[PDB]
Amino acid sequence: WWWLRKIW
Repeated sequence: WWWLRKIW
């Protein structure tokens, strides 16, 4: 994804 790594 993108929000996953950003949130993580």
